[PDB]
Amino acid sequence: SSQFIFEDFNPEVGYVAFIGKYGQQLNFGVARVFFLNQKKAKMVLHKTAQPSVDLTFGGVKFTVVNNHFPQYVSNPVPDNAITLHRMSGYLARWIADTCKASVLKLAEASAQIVMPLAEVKGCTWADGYTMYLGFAPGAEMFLDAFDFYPLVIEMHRVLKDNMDVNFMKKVLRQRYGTMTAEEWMEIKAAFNSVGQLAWAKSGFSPARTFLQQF
Amino acid sequence: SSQFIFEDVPQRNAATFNPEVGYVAFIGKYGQQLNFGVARVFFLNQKKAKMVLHKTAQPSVDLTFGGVKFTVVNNHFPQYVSNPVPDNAITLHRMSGYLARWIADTCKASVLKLAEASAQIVMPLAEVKGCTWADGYTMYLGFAPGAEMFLDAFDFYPLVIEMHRVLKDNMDVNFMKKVLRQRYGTMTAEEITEIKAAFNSVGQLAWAPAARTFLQQ
Amino acid sequence: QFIFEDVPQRNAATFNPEVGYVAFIGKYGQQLNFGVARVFFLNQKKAKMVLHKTAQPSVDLTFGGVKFTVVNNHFPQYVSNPVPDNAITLHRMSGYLARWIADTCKASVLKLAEASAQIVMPLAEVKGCTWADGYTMYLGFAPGAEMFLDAFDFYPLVIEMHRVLKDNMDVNFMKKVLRQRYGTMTAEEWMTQKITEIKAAFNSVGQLAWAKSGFSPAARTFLQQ
Amino acid sequence: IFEQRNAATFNPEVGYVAFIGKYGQQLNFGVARVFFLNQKKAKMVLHKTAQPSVDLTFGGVKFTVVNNHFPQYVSNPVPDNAITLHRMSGYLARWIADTCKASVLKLAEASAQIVMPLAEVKGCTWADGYTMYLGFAPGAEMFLDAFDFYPLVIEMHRVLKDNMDVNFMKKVLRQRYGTMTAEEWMTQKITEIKAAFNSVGQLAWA
Repeated sequence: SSQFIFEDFNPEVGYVAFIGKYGQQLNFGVARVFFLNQKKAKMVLHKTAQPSVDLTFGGVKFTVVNNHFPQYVSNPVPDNAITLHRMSGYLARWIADTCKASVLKLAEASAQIVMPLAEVKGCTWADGYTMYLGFAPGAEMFLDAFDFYPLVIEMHRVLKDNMDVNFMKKVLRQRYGTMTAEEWMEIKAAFNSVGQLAWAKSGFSPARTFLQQF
Repeated sequence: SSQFIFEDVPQRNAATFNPEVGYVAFIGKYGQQLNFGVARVFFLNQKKAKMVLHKTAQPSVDLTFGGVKFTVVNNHFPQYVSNPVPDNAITLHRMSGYLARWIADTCKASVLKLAEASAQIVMPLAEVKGCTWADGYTMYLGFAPGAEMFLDAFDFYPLVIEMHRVLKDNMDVNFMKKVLRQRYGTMTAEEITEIKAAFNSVGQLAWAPAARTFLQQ
Repeated sequence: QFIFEDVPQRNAATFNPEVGYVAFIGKYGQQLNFGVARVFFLNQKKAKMVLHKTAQPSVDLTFGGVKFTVVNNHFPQYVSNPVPDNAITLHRMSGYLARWIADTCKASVLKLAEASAQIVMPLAEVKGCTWADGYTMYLGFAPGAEMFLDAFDFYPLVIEMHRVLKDNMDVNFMKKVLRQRYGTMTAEEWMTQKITEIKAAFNSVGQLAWAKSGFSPAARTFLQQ
Repeated sequence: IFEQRNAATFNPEVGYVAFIGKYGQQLNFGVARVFFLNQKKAKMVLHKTAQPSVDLTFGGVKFTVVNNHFPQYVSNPVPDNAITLHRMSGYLARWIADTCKASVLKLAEASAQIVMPLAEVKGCTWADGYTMYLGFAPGAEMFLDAFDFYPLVIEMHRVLKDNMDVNFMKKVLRQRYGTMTAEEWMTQKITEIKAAFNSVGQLAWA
């Protein structure tokens, strides 16, 4: 008894616009801010009333289309649009794009930024990049750029704790180079990488501690 | 079958139409402000612009692509296919040539800016035999007409990618005499570093039963 | 003597009933009658020609008194032009009028008679179709009918599933046909209820012989057909 | 009268010059007010002044005004960053609308002082929101995104309700939106007719 609502542009299309606005005027540091201020940044976005708030994350002003107002919870979100969620993944890609092969640039990003959702689950850069980034909301948008990692991470949310199908339905329509990932059945490094981060174990990061937890 | 004409052997003017003729476009004239946007429209309409000039009895015409305005020497209007073309000039083939380079070089530096090409830029003569963006910016931009004039900075992908066209699906086997003339920057060849190594690497592409069962008999 | 194209699949006009919706109750249906219909399909070919020549990307055509704003993507300069989803191409106009006829003469047999009397589809006579076969086949011949295979029970499909193996037409001119729904996810890939009545339209157009219509028992003991 | 566009975006390029750095520090409802009202006899004045580039004062501060009313100088070049009366209006509109966005107090001021004469004729007024009222401003058609597509649908009823030269419409049916592009079909439903369907709720001339 809920009851209706709802069901049925490339995720990499929206991405480009940023190279003309916010792209050229951006930095390797400001990301730390974001990933460490999004959850409270989302709280305020649900109280007020101005349909298209513009958020600041480091003197950097994003025209962030507002979503979590009960009024317009269900809207037609534009392709140019840059909602909190969408906006999060693009940072995850930008820094993913910079941390490909370039060992020089890689450590700089690893040292300065932290998406909490990764470390709380216990992963860290010490095991990859992509594995780590695939925790950021909006990472499910680029499973072709995060190898298939952010998809199965949500399994480990249904697995380790529990997550509904609704918090998985959106990720299960996403695409790796279109075609392939949205098919479900070529097991593209997915079923072998469900066993390569659950090996990192869940967030017991904070021993000789016997009381049932390991 | 539009032109730009030889004679019998090169001749010539520019022994190597490059660091002096590939900067007329590049950086220099027009090059001040051009975007992939401009590139996009040019490649998507090269066919149609090649169609129009052919009906134009004007020796040198002007073409506008997503804003920017190029003066192109019309060498496909029957009559004009012969007249001497300045190295200064920017016959459409040259333009696409220089245009292909502009993306090819500017991508080399930053990998995030090239993904914008991986979105905005489309090559029909490339993607129709199934080259796609996934298969490398060298190979995709390879089917962009004019690429021939750079086998070196482009990386030997214009000769090898055209060596299978007629060499599999016919063509007059003469067109290839245009490729057979280019260099690698004096002097790596002369016509290996790959070639055939790219053959069976570009041979992994397929021209294309999805729908139905063919002539259901 | 042409072809013309739209590209590609994920297109916004995947909703033929939408862009059909508008043609009538929307604009022109409010006025449409078998008159303007008979007058259209008759002079369809002419218009395709007139269009191919005139210097305007959109042109106002009149048929049996009706009116239309048609988008000219025939003039070879305007061929790859974008047609707005609710803009009526001469092809589309032809697909809709056919559906129109299909709809109104569906159920009302009083109407199916009158349609038969007034409406000639020159893309069917030359095959020896005629009404008695059924509107769901006879109007299925019309340009544009492939948009709505459902409406014509796959009949527009089999024309190029037959005038290739009973004459000569390109496989390039069939990705045109294939790509249109019928009832959503089910039957979008030639499937679902023994290939969704694969059969009763398959040979019907081959059983209705290609026909070489015209003169009759005109015999030539002269080596002929 | 001034005059795809032709290389000239009316936001970060010439909009940002219209505020902050040029004039954007000597500006307030004071000035804004005095301008929006008495444009008729600034249009019926530069119609005569043979000068190409006149300086007009509006509540004190002076602005380099570029004249394309007056027969002869009606189709010259108009340097880009050049700020004609019609432009000035547009940028000012965008400026006020922006000042009274979120700020509810600033909202209350602007309503008291500023009066848009084109808006009132047809029984608009602030009681119908700053995107409608200020929407009437000349040049607002440069910020369809910021004035909720009203400039568009305002100009549409003029053609419908009274019968204005339809040709005029051309300019509006150009920029469309802020980002891109001029697709009338994407976001032209609840929003578009909003001003044609939902907006005539307030009827025109009384």
